[PDB]
Order: sequence, then C-alpha cells, then structure tokens
Amino acid sequence: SAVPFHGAHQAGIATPVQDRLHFAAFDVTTEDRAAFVALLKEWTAAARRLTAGHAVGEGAYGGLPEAPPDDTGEALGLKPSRLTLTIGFGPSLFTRFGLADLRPEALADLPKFPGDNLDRARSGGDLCVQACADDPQVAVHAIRNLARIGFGKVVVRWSQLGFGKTSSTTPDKQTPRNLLGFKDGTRNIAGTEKDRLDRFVWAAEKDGTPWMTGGSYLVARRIRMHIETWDRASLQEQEDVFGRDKGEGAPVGKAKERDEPFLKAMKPDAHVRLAHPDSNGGATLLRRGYSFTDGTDGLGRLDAGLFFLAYQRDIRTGFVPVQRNLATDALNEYIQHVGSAVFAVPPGVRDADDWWGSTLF
Amino acid sequence: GSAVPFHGAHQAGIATPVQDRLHFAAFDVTTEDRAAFVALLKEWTAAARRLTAGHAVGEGAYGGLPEAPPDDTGEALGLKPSRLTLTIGFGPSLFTRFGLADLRPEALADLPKFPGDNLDRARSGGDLCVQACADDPQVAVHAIRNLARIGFGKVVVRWSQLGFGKTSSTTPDKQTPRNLLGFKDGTRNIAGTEKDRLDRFVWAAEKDGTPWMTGGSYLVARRIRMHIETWDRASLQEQEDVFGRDKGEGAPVGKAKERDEPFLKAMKPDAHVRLAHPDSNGGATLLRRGYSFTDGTDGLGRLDAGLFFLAYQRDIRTGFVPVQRNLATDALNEYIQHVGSAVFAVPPGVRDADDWWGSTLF
Ligand code: HEM
Ligand code: HEM
Repeated sequence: SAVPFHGAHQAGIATPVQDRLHFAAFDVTTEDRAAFVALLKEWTAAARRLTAGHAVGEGAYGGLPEAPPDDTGEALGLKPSRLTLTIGFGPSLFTRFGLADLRPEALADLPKFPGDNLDRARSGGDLCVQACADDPQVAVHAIRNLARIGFGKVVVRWSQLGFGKTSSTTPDKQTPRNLLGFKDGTRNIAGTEKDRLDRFVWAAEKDGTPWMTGGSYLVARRIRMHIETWDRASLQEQEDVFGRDKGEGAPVGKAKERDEPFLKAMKPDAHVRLAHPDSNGGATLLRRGYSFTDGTDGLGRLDAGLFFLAYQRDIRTGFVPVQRNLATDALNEYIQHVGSAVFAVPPGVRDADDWWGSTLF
Repeated sequence: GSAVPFHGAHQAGIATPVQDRLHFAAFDVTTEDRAAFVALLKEWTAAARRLTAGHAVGEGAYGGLPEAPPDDTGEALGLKPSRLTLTIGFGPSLFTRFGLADLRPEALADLPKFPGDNLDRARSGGDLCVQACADDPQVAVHAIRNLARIGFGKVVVRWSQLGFGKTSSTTPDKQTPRNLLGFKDGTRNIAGTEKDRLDRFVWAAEKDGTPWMTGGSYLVARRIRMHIETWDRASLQEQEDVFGRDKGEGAPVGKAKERDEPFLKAMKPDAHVRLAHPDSNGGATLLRRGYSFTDGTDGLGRLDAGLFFLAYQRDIRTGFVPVQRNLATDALNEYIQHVGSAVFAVPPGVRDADDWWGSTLF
C-alpha cells in the first residue's frame, strides 16, 4: 500500500507501475540559489509526509483558525496508494545559480525529428515532479500542495494526467492495452532485472558526472493519436503497423504474446521491428508511460494519446537512436508528437537528513 | 468490478452508487432523417447492452474479416465491466427536429441567466448527452469512443468532460468523498435506497403532464471553475464559515459528527449549506452526482481545477432553479465561476431486451 521513499535511487522508476499519473513541469522564478535550496528541503520534507499518506506541515485542520491550513485537505481519509514522487532537473535549470558547468553531457538536447509538431507551452521546463499513485486524487493532491509550497519560487508550466490499468479489477502481470487496442509493454525493462537496470537505466560514476551517480535521464513526449483515422483502418493494417496481432499480441508467425519476435517476418517499417534493440545497435529503454484522454478538440475529435516516458542511462544512446530509427515507422500515419521535455533525475534521498538535489547543490 | 444491470423502469447511472470516474459527452445531431435517428438509437442500445456487460460491441474486436475494421476498437479487451453505466439524455434543441416540438416537456425548462455566469457557448448546450460512469477510466472512454464511432454521420460530439474522481454520494453508508476545496461533498444527498424520496424529488410521474417521461428524470450540468489560488490563501476559519461545516469531520458547525443534522441558525447567513438546504428553499431537494476535473494549467503558472456539477430532479423549475436562485448571496461565489451549462431530459429505463432508448418518445 506504500512504497519506501528513501533509497539509493529515487522511487517511481524501477518500482511497480501504479495506476495513475500526474506529471507536472515547473519553471523557476527566483535567482537566489539559497532560496532555491531552501525550497528543495521543504519539498523533500513534504514528500516524506505525502508518500506515507500524511498531511504536509501541521495538517489540513486543527491549527490556528486565523491561518490557512498547511495542507489543502483533499486527500484526508485516503491511503498512500503507492504514491511515489520523482523529481528531475531540465537543461534550462543549469543556466541559473551558476550551474552551467555541472550540466551532464548525457542530458542532451533532443534533435528535431521528422513530423514533430511541438507545442512550446507544453514542452520543456526547469524541473519536473512525476507523481504516480493508484488513486488519481492522491497524485493531484501531491502536485497541488508542492506547487502551493513553492509559490513565489516556482510556477507550474504544464501538467498532464494519465492512467494505466485499474488494479482493483485487472491482474498484475496481465499486459495493459494502449488506446489503439494493442498490448503495450511486452518487451520492456522490468524493475526486477537489476543487471539490465545497471547497464541501461542508472547513471554510473564513470559515465562522467559524479553528482548523477544513481540517477537517470528522462524523456517525456506527449504523443497524440489520430483515433478516428486509426479506427477506420482494417484489422490487417493495424496488425501490420505493429508486427503483432491485436487479440493475443504475438509477434507475427508466433502464437503467444511473450514469444520472442522474428523480425524478418514483420514488414520493414513495422513499429516493433524498428524499435527492437537488434535494429538499434542494442539500445534498450525502460518505458514507463501512461495513456491520456483530455477531452475533445474543436472538431469533435478525441484528444487522446500516449504520454510517453522513457528512462535511460544516457539520452544519446537510448531515446535518440531509437526515435531516429522511427523516421519511417508505419505508425507515423496515426500519431503526432506535440510536446517534449528532457530531465536529469538525481540519485535517491538516502535517509531522513538527505534532500532532493543534495549531490548537485 | 461487477456489472450494474442495464434494464429497469429507470436508467442506471442516477440512483446507482456513484462510480469512481466520469466521461460525459454531449452530441449534436446531423441528420434530418427521423428513421435514421431511430435506427441509431436501437443500435446504440444494442451496444450499451454489450458494453455494460463487459462484452465487445458488434462482432468483437478481432478475428473478423482481415480487410475490414474491427467492430469494437479493442482497448477494453480483458477488462471487467467495472460498474459501467450509460445514461442518455435529450437536450431542448433536439425537439426542434423530427417534428418533436409538441413533445418537449414543460419540466425541461431553459435556465435563466444567473449573476456571475460566464458560460462558454462551445462547452454548453447539446442535442443529447451520454453520461458514462465506471470505476476504470479506460472502460468509460472505450464506451464513448464506440458510441460516437457508431453514430458517425448522424451525430457529432459537441463537447465532452472527463471527471477524474467523484464529489458525490448516493450511498451514505460509505465514506463521503472530498472535492478539491478539501471538504466532504455528498453528506446530505438522496440515497439510492430512499425509494420514497426518489419518487418525490427525482423521478417524473405520469401526472406531471409529459407521459413519455414517466420514470425518467431531468439533468442540469454546470461546469464550475474553482479559484484555488484565492481559496488556498484563505484562513481555516474563513473556509469553514463559507460552508457551515468544519473541514476535518465535516460536521455542521457546533456539532460533533458529519451526519448530525445541521442547525441552520448557528451558521453564517451567507453560508453555502444554510442557503442550499431544503428548509431554506421550500423543501426543494436535489440528487447531486458531480465529479472533480483538472484540465492542465491556466497558462498563468497555476493548476486549473474545478467541479463538473450534475443534479437530477423531477422538475428543473422546482429543483435546480429555486436553489441556485437562493445561492445569489452564497459566500462560495467568491471562489467559483460557472463556465458551462446544459439541461437534458433523461428518459425512462430500457424495460427489456426488446426495448430501446427513447422508444417512449419515438
Ligand atoms: C503512441 C505512441 C506509441 C505506441 C502506441 C507504441 C506502441 C507499442 C507497442 C504496442 C509495442 C509492442 C508491445 C511492447 O513490446 O511494448 C511497442 C514496442 C516498443 N516500442 Fe512503442 N509505441 C509508441 C511510441 C514509441 C516510441 C516514441 C518509442 C521510442 C522512441 C517506442 C519504443 C518501443 C520499444 C523500444 C518497444 C520494444 C520493442 C521490442 O524490443 O520488442 N515506442 N510499442
Ligand atoms: C464547486 C461548487 C460547489 C461546491 C464545492 C459545493 C460544496 C458543498 C459542500 C462541501 C456541501 C456540504 C456537504 C453535503 O451535504 O454535500 C454541500 C452541500 C450542498 N450543496 Fe453544494 N457545492 C457546490 C455547488 C453547488 C450548487 C451549484 C448547488 C445547487 C445549485 C449545490 C447544492 C448543495 C446542496 C443542496 C447541498 C446540501 C445541503 C443540505 O441539504 O444540507 N452546491 N455543497
């Protein structure tokens, strides 16, 4: 029901994937390094409370009547719900507080990719907080209260709600389906594979940025799906686009979802074939994204898609090569990248005295 | 994860226990062929029978002809019914069509303008609506998506609203949820077991003068923005004065327990509960069934939160209108703004496998 907050790594990367997501990007408004360090310590104290299911500060009620309550109160009577709070620092943060020479080389700017249609306002950000939990209100309350605590030093730049499976009704190692109706996550780095996480996910001391040892690098892409066009495509077009069948999720020619794929039996521009590590020099990613549906746009169409989150040991050898290989993906006909951001996710909060960002500041 | 029965004298999704998620869509009709519209209603009813049972619409989500698109879009495959209910309603603008003018019920009243109204005409009105409620948001989305897909060429989605968590209760034996202002919402509502109060305050009767609406109800939807920056800097005493209940327990001011009966004279004259209470409105009672929403930021560095307010009643003129008129002096008005609005006539239930949505009207 809870997930430990302290560790060598931040939680919410290799830890079990929770049902809901509230992702927020923040911009920093203060120039004062001391004030910003004060805020990181305040935020860490609040995150310790929130992840244990407690209110922030001195609570949501029962304080001085003439003061505003420390906690906004909308999670009172809810459970921790496996809440994890993961912080990351964007490249623009390092233009402040004199940190320019501390930006990791692995925190690379993404190239412009064919077909990008990025909304500037839903892109970038000086920092992020990824809030995952099984209850969406627990996640929202966390973001709402961190934003309130930081008011005057940070503002919210953009915010995204997402959902995965619903655990109260769905088995745990049954693969979720994305909004195109296909199982999503079959060949992924699992949190149980410690050695694959060391090789592909966690930054190492010898990688070149000591303060990032134990951290990771995060790519966020807001990917709209053209739902109504996808839904008019034949069953065979849909399966050809991925290289797996829709019902079982088996690679073409195989019989079970987890059968290892034979890439030559797939069409040359099938998504699985272009994404597979064998097609990308061994490049492998930890995907931890969530579906979204925000409503409908001005033309009656469903504003829905995949809020893609990938964690990797180096942006230049993870996301960049694989996304480059998707230049000709048959899936490109039905999707559009409309928001993008990169963040360096620092190492974990080691104990009760530690704080978010201690190794950098 | 169980299923809620689709057939009844009444539509599910009203007195039913309030499910965790909402996907609400309003549609405009784009055909003049009444026969075509009736056929759509029968097809939509057939699909709802499958969807509310956890089955794929039509001939399933795969295994049909390779060269044809699948009947069901497939993203609910392997999911339980998750208490999905589908509730259809007819907007006033619908009755200008198919020669239905003389059949518009008196109780489907247009709302007057209220002080502070800032209504977005794009996210208001609508020829008809479908309320999809479930405990799994994927289940609810899949139902709206497939209904719209089936109605391509005859209806188009006008606007939709997703509610990520409920702010209402029809089951007073369970915990009352909190809205984004941090107060319990739903304590003094009408419970799905109070058969007498539902007949008296929610369901339309034959006598009421519109025979095809017997067993139906009338829905008011109001999209309400919350000024959370303003609210979050108010003192605790300020927040509690605004409502008339304390924040921690949610009890009426001066009393100990959430469910103790309010004593209205102990509340400020402009307290929300005081002005909304039936006793202050000649007995007017509503069934509240709303949900919270957040739709990103406001572009000004803040979260964009609010409440999608839904009320069911036997007659809009004796339910929502008198109570909302009494809210003109509400202390809560300082922290909220109504930015969308729509009313619908909710027809009676689909009586059996041979019945269909709107059959008593068509
Ligand atoms: C809306 C956008 C996308 C959708 C719907 C989608 C869907 C899928 C599906 C259904 C699979 C097969 C099941 C699985 O192994 O997970 C898959 C595999 C994969 N996808 Fe995507 N994907 C999307 C975008 C991306 C992007 C942007 C990347 C990387 C830049 C990516 C990288 C991968 C990888 C690495 C695999 C595993 C391939 C393997 O090793 O077998 N996907 N994707
Ligand atoms: C964001 C907007 C609103 C919020 C946050 C809100 C909040 C609340 C709260 C906290 C309660 C006390 C607990 C309860 O009995 O449910 C309450 C009661 C009530 N509210 Fe509201 N409300 C809102 C809008 C409305 C509107 C628009 C109406 C009617 C037009 C309404 C009608 C009522 C009624 C009838 C009660 C029950 C009073 C009683 O009989 O004791 N509310 N509301």
